[PDB]
Amino acid sequence: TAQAMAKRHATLYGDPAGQSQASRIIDVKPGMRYVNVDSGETVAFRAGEKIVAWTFAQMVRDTSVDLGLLMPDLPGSAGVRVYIDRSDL
Amino acid sequence: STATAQAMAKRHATLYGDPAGQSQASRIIDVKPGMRYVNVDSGETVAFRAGEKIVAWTFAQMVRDTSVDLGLLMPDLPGSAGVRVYIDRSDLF
Ligand SMILES: [Cl-]
Ligand SMILES: [Cl-]
Ligand SMILES: [Cl-]
Ligand SMILES: [Cl-]
Ligand SMILES: [Cl-]
Ligand SMILES: [Cl-]
Ligand SMILES: [Cl-]
Ligand SMILES: [Cl-]
Ligand SMILES: [Cl-]
Ligand SMILES: [Cl-]
Ligand SMILES: [Cu+2]
Ligand SMILES: [Cu+2]
Ligand SMILES: [Cu+2]
Ligand SMILES: [Mg+2]
Repeated sequence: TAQAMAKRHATLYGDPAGQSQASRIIDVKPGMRYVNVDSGETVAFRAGEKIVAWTFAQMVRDTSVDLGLLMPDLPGSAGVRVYIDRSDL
Repeated sequence: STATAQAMAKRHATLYGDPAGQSQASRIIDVKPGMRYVNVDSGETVAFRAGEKIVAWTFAQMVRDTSVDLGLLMPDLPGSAGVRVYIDRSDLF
């Protein structure tokens, strides 16, 4: 599937995480434009009662990705940009 | 004493950037009860919203990652105190 391809591309940016492990919850709202996350940060993203969390990978350069690539089932995710900061490692 | 503390808070905030207009901000962050931190870049201009009150800031260029309490930057934005802004290091160094 195209979903399998997308899942593979999303892996470049980290891995799904349990919600319990996030250090903050970001509410995904209409028109928010973007968020900023660090390499290694675990962030939960919430739309109503749905919550999906993610641990970002160690990026070799500052990069960005569409939240809808990482969490297509989260309402409102598509079009929100995630800027991920380069790893200090 | 409240007046003097207000004056030192403004000095402290000036170490972290400058007041900005909302028309130059690249995003508006809603400040909701319970919020603990947000991440901004050195140099980013961000507007912060509580209800329909919006206050914007341009973050300084920091030599290393640092944080500041948003309530010291914008004491008149209700709910700002206790939200910590994490400011990533500048690429200008
Ligand atoms: Cl948006
Ligand atoms: Cl953020
Ligand atoms: Cl859920
Ligand atoms: Cl990378
Ligand atoms: Cl970079
Ligand atoms: Cl998802
Ligand atoms: Cl926005
Ligand atoms: Cl640093
Ligand atoms: Cl502080
Ligand atoms: Cl203020
Ligand atoms: Cu590809
Ligand atoms: Cu950085
Ligand atoms: Cu100070
Ligand atoms: Mg950084």
